[PDB]
Amino acid sequence: SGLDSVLPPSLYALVFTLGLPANLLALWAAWLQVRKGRELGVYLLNLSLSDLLLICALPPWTDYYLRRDVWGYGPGACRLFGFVFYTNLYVGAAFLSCVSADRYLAVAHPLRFPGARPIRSAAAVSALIWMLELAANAPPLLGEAIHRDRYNHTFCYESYPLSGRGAALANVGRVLAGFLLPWGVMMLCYAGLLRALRGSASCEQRERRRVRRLALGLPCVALLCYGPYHALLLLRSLVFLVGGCALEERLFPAYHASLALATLNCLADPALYCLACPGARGEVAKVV
Repeated sequence: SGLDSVLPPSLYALVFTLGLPANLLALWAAWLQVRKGRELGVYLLNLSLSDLLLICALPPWTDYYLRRDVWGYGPGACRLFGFVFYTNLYVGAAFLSCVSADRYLAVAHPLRFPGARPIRSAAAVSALIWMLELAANAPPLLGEAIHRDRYNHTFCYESYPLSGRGAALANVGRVLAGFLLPWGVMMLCYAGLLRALRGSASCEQRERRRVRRLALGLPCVALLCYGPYHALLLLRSLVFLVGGCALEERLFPAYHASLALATLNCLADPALYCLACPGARGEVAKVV
């Protein structure tokens, strides 16, 4: 423990230096197309909102890491900032899944979707998702924020080892129902999208490769970002449910490296979902 002094702050600083303008421009692009009756715009709006809140959560965590694990700001700040961070993390994946499902429906069933006040249903689903995520991430706020230990740490929302299966089954549920359910929906919906346009006489060979690249890539980018953290969480938890602090002492730097890589997906989502799209980039040019 204690070789987290370089990497997490580096990634957090890069995020706060580029994503915040990127997230702001993506948010403006998303709003500019909700005005034009679109219902992917609300999903993108909520996604960019979640990314912005995560970015605002970042700097206290940067100080928490650089100051060698202590939470100087006090117990309440631990609850607020940890709650914001760990809830926006899953809200992003849920809204990525919603975007994937919406695109899949609009492509596979063109003459029947959406057709009936598209914006309201999408806003209702967005509100329902936010309610579910907050209701799932409230119990960790129900417990003690800070755990002081001997070795100059004073943890916030972390325990090494964990505390008696109460956090452990919560962690396994959080893994299997905040990742690998929405990522599974992502992969299946994008595969269905790339399968439903096989048989279309309009699409050429060239236009089909673009969709193939996008459909295979966005699940892959999301997995490469949110995978190390959740694999490590599932590993620690499934071990806790089966050897001192040997395991944790081994995989601790890997754990926080994984968390930094996971929060790195606040530059990828704005890029891929705003600048890659020709229409959104066009409004972005009008945005500037």
